[PDB]
Amino acid sequence: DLIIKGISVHI
Amino acid sequence: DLIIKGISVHI
Amino acid sequence: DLIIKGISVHI
Amino acid sequence: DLIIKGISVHI
Amino acid sequence: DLIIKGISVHI
Amino acid sequence: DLIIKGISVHI
Amino acid sequence: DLIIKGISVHI
Amino acid sequence: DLIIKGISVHI
Amino acid sequence: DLIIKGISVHI
Amino acid sequence: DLIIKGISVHI
Repeated sequence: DLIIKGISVHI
Repeated sequence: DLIIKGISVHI
Repeated sequence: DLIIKGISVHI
Repeated sequence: DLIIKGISVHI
Repeated sequence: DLIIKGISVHI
Repeated sequence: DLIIKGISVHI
Repeated sequence: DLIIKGISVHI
Repeated sequence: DLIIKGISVHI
Repeated sequence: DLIIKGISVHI
Repeated sequence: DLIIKGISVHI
């Protein structure tokens, strides 16, 4: 099972 | 099972 | 099962 | 099982 | 089982 | 489940 | 589960 | 589970 | 579980 | 479990 989770945040 | 989750946020 | 979820937000 | 989790945040 | 977790934060 | 919440306020 | 919450305030 | 919370405030 | 919390405040 | 908490304050 491939599970990927990615996030990028600029303030 | 492929599960991908991705998010990009600029403020 | 392929499950993809993607979001991009600019404010 | 591949599980990846990645995050990048700039303030 | 591959489990990766990575984070980068700049303030 | 992707849940995003973002707000920007200038006074 | 991805949960993101972000806020920017200028007075 | 990815949970991110970020805030920037200028007065 | 990735949990990130970040804050920047200028007065 | 990755838990990060960061804060920067200028007065």
